[PDB]
Amino acid sequence: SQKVEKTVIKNETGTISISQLNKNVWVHTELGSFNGEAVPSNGLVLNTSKGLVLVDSSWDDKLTKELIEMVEKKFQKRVTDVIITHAHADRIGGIKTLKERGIKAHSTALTAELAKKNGYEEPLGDLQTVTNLKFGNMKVETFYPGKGHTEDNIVVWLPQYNILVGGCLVKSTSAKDLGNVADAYVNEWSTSIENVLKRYRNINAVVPGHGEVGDKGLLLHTLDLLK
Ligand SMILES: O=C(O)[C@H](S)c1ccccc1
Ligand SMILES: [Zn+2]
Ligand SMILES: [Zn+2]
Repeated sequence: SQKVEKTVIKNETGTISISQLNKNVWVHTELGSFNGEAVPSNGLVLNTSKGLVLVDSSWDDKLTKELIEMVEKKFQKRVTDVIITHAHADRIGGIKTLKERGIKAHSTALTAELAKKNGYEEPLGDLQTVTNLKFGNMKVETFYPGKGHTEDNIVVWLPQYNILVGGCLVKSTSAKDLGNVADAYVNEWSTSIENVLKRYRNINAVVPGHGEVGDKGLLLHTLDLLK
């Protein structure tokens, strides 16, 4: 097959799916059981000319298995990069699968310090506050605003489309609050957002951690959730 005007991929179950956001920017969101309920995990996929990329794996290796099988079907390519913001089941849940297909779960040395603490396989663990990533024909750059959703949480930036993917740190507008903050820093969160929205004052789209894509407003709204 070829030459088609279709978008937004979905699995037989529907638990996982994607959506065309930009020329080479997509937003994938999966679902993973938790506390006897369902909890969607927002994400993002890059369509480079040297292998797709994931801004975050699935909840579990068995869950991400169906996630990668999707991107590697319409993008006539394969995933060989996995950016991890923080150490969580919704970040490195598929760390096992990433090391089975030759994929690399990029992440900061800290993001791994918590991974092994949970039982994961620990990501690459070789990053810093900021890292200008470049895959084939794409431009990306990490950033560490501060402590918010996790002790090792960071936001993703794209110096070309102005698309920021804060994640769990940048809550959506529809959201009402932050929620469980057992392993989070509500006192530092306000400081983190103030660093993200400041680092870039020309964002075109913002993708939260649990909800839907929006805009730079998400950052401003997040503060309201703390205050
Ligand atoms: O609440 C969050 O942002 C993280 S990703 C989480 C952890 C456990 C269950 C649901 C969500
Ligand atoms: Zn998380
Ligand atoms: Zn999340």
